[PDB]
Amino acid sequence: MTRFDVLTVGNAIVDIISRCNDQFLIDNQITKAAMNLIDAERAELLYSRMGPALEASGGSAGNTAAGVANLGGKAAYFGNVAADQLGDIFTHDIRAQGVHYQTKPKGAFPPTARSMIFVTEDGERSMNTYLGACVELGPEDVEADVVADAKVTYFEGYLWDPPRAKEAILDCARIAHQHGREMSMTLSDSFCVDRYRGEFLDLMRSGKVDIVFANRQEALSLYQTDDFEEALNRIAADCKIAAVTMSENGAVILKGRERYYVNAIRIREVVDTTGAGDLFASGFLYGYTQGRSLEDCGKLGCLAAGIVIQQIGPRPMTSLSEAAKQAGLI
Amino acid sequence: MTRFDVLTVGNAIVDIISRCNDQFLIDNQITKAAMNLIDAERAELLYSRMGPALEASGGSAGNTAAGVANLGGKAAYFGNVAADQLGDIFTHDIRAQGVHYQTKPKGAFPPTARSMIFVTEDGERSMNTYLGACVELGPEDVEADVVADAKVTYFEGYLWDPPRAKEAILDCARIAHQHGREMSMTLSDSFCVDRYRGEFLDLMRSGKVDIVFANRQEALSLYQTDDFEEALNRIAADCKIAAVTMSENGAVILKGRERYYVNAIRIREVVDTTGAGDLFASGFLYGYTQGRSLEDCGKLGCLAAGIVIQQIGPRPMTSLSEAAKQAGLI
Ligand SMILES: Nc1nc2c(ncn2[C@@H]2O[C@H](CO)[C@@H](O)[C@H]2O)c(=O)[nH]1
Ligand SMILES: Nc1nc2c(ncn2[C@@H]2O[C@H](CO)[C@@H](O)[C@H]2O)c(=O)[nH]1
Ligand SMILES: Nc1ncnc2c1ncn2[C@@H]1O[C@H](CO)[C@@H](O)[C@H]1O
Ligand SMILES: Nc1ncnc2c1ncn2[C@@H]1O[C@H](CO)[C@@H](O)[C@H]1O
Ligand SMILES: [K+]
Ligand SMILES: [K+]
Repeated sequence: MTRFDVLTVGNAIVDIISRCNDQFLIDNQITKAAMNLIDAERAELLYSRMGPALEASGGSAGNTAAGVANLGGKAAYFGNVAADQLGDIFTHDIRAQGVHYQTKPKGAFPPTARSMIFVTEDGERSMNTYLGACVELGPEDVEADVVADAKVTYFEGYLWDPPRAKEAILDCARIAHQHGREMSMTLSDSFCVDRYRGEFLDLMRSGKVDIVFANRQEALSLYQTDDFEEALNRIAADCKIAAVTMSENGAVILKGRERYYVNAIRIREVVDTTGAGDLFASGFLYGYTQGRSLEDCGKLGCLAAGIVIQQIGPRPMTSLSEAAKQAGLI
Repeated sequence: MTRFDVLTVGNAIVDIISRCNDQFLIDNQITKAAMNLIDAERAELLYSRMGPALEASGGSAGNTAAGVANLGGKAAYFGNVAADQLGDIFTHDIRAQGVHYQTKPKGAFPPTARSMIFVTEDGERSMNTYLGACVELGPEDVEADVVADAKVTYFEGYLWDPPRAKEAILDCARIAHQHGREMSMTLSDSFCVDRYRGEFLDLMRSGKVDIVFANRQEALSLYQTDDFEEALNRIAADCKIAAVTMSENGAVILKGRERYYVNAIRIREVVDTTGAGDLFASGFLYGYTQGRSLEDCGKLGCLAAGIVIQQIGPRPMTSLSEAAKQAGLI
């Protein structure tokens, strides 16, 4: 038996969420639909301009782990919070979902990471992230037994921003592959890809990463192209399996020359897109670690993603396993 | 001119919200639909049993103040938080809505009040409140100039639980009436009324309170009767104006022998009832301080209340002023 289906590793963040008008993003020089890194001064400034908000546990990989647990898989998470109230919220929410979470805070300062997420009328989300205690995630936080006992270890491209997190991930790759497990990553954000393009390609080409998640813009950014067909051909050559999402156009799963196209589900309304890619990964990796076909993995991904975008909060509040049963994906 | 239309005074609380099944309340001996006071140990215990949650600024009077500001009225708030992250959230949210909020934290312990609110499938809400820093609210927190400059000062029956808050309220009553202003209270909760029945009646009969808010169960509790008609007659005899809500059956406003019935909004599906009474008071008091008819104050209350129960979070995230305009209440 394997202790865990999916271990995820990422920046442990609490989301601070508010709806804004289109002009707010322009006035504050916030890049729409992107992850904008901010310092403590800028965090204070933006918060002062933000309307009344709601808080919810976030973090890309955090959300993915939670989604796997929701669907019925066995999940674990590495990510560093502070010993403060926001850290306690994060710890509570992930553990309450039944995700193994044991990363120890190193003190109260720097404080727990937070992201101010501004949701526009079109449902797009623009994130402004102070990493705080995330900068302290390092090799000391790798629970080697957990990596050793997880079918897939999945990590964020976002981890290349803090200083020592990459060293943890290299340790995870070694342990995972020594124990016959698979490694996976998400490209996270097109500007993140702009920052770490060479490093990400090296991860794939050296075989440190076996399965890659991207959206259209991230794939385009990875190869600095406007040609989506080129991006697909190249990503298929650079990694064993690629899952590429295309928003309302669903997704395509690539393996060698194999291509499997999957439709997006029908939705009532795009309330808030926060978590879409994270939950696509949840559904895909749940399917994958249950031995499902790549097409069915895609379908599970699109189902979870479609559900999360119809609510406020990056982690579905409803039962994904029940939704999967109803959709006949079981 | 007057600086403020409505000053509210209450327990400053951050809500921690989760959906639960019916059995959870029974298993945990939580009184359904009520405010259950808890100590620090019980707070830890219930949190350990709670699922993934969302946080949102709460506090009955805090919600009411926010609602008045949302509608376009000029509002202020007294309530005590701690110098901690939850306190910072509370401070941000109320000030961001444009409510005057200047109450200074006294330290980091006790920490900021929180309430674990469990919402059942029927949309009912069952609150479990650790008062924390609320126990420190006292006469030293009365901004005398603010009370002097507010058309109405409104406070929670809930304030009779912490030890010294009542002293602040009596100071408010004196200043308000010395400056020709009006005093208002909500009965808050039927068990709260059970606890402080004699004191509440004394506040009304002595003329310290001019305008009283109750729901059906609170009014019944106040006179320990099963006869709602008796309750209406008696409450009208005990205070100058009474606003009595009847859930789906709308509301009735009483002044001496005058009675004005108002219809509730027909609701598609009740999402979460948290804040219904608070926002009824927002609509009523906004109308009242704009010189509107008692019936129209009722209509405004029912409009705001109907909006808040169709969302997660006790403070409407949409424009109440715009809804009031569409409704011809303006
Ligand atoms: N139906 C629909 N699905 C979306 C939309 N945006 C994102 N998604 C889903 O979320 C995933 C990641 O963006 C996509 O593969 C889709 O499955 C949308 O606008 N409509
Ligand atoms: N339509 C409707 N309104 C409600 C309900 N519960 C509370 N409210 C509104 O909120 C106020 C306080 O409960 C009432 O006067 C109602 O207008 C409900 O179930 N249906
Ligand atoms: N730098 C970051 N690293 C990891 N996750 C992030 C970052 N910024 C925002 N997020 C998370 O992205 C999620 C949506 O994909 C949000 O829940 C938010 O917490
Ligand atoms: N003891 C209390 N005093 C004042 N407000 C409270 C108390 N317990 C819960 N609340 C608030 O009641 C609101 C709903 O009316 C919630 O937002 C919650 O924060
Ligand atoms: K969402
Ligand atoms: K609500």
